Amino acid sequence: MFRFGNQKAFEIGKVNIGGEPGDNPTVLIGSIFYGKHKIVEDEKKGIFDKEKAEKLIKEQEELSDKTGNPGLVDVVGMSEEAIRGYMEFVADVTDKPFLVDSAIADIKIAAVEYAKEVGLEKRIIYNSISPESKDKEIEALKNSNIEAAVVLAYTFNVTSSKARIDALEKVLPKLEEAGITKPLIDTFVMDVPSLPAAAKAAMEIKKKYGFPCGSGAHNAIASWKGFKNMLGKEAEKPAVLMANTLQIVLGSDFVLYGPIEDSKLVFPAVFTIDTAYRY
Amino acid sequence: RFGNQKAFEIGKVNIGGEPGDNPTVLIGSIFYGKHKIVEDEKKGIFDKEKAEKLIKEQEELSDKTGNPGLVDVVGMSEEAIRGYMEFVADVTDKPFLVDSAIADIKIAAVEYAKEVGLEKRIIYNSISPESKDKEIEALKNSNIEAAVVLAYTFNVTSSKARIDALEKVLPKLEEAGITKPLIDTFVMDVPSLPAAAKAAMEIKKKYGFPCGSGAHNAIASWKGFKNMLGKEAEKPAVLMANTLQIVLGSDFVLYGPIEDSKLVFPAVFTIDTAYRYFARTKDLIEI
Repeated sequence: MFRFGNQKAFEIGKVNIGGEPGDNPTVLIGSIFYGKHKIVEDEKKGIFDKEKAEKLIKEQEELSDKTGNPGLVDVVGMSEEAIRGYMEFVADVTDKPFLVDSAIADIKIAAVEYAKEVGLEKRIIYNSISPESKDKEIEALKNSNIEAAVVLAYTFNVTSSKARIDALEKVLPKLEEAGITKPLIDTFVMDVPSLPAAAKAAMEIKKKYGFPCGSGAHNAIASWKGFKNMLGKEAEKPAVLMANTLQIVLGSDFVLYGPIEDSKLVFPAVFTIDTAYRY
Repeated sequence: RFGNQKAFEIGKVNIGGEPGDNPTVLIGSIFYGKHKIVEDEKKGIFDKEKAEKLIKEQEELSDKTGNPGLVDVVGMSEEAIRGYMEFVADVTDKPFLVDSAIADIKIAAVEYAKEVGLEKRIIYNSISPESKDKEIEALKNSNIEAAVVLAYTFNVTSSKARIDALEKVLPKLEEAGITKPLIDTFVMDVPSLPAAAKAAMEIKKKYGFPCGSGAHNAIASWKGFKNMLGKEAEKPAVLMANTLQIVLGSDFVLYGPIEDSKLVFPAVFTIDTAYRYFARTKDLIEI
């Protein structure tokens, strides 16, 4: 049977992530307040439709309760002041752990500091730490009780799975320094050709370390030059769903699946794969 | 890639080959049971405009993605399937499948093909360990070369049982003169999805044959699924059941109703495109 052996299931805010195909439910992570999210009126100030945001979060949680696939929120911030208000809102709407997500180190550090101030540290998953992470990111985490982080196995060599393992091994001493004991490895999907390499890296990292592994490909379809021009906008939905679930067919542990609106697509799909492997 | 896979050419459409080399062939059913464009299934009366549109919409997707899009012509009577074949053959030059649960209806499709010269464009769907001798005789007395082989078995979680079913069919193929078999490794329910995929892997290794399946029935029959999640939720579930075997290296999908071409084609195009970058790599074989 499709089992790796000796896999780690980390418990983060009472949610289990990691394990074996079929046996341990895939964790699905939907992003909210992402770039150009239409529920956001002003991304700098972080002004948004709270009714619509709450509904999006609760709709993912309803699907999660039905399938048994844990559903978490990935909170994106484009400014320090925005992400503070987003964190306060999400923490008011749900008890689940959630990710704080920014490409900008200063915004993630501001999220860490806000978690310390209002009392969210052990509910926060830092998204992400990479080989390129700044020392001040590692210091901010070290001076916190945040235990969990996404490790981005970033590499220019997008078709190499070994380059992603190398990237992970560059981050591993940063995790020790920061006190991160529950890493979730984002095996890094940049484009369509990265899809098989990221999946292979997940299998090799699960074999070597047993960490929970996953990725997200909304990205890879959004970056696919000529795709939408040819096939149309609606065609991105099945393409994104496929790119998001290929790694689950190939044994990974979680999906950063992109816009939280897509929960109604990704939960039934992944529920099907998990069920197939379980039985 | 190893170099042992058979890529069959049927009606100038290529099906199969080394994993990642060539586009997945996508096969959508038309005039299936309770298809709403059919007014009378016994007489084969149907909305010709809507049927033509369904076929042409799949072919536009095929022309854009490079995935060959074929029609699976379902018949519920002998007279209906003759008229369906004549319509489909008039609307496209592509090969197409003739499909019925009833042996006599598939035999009538064979006889019609012989009558109007369609034998090189027809794929008989399907031959199984349970096929009647009259089916094998009809094929033997024809120039039809291609058939879907259904690796049918009561043991739905067993991949060895599907290989056994294929090997029961091999001498029927020789007697019928089927030189281009396409192996439907038989998805029954959701738990059979990995067994069918593993069977396809073993068959590709042992024989060179193109392999595939479809899963449309696996979701329809999931007790409690539609009750828990919506009716809409069947579509992403069906997409997965249709694509898991492509992720695991198969060659074609019998994806169900031709209406779903706009769901299956973008998804499979994405897998094929990703795997093309890894064609003939040790990496893809490991993955």
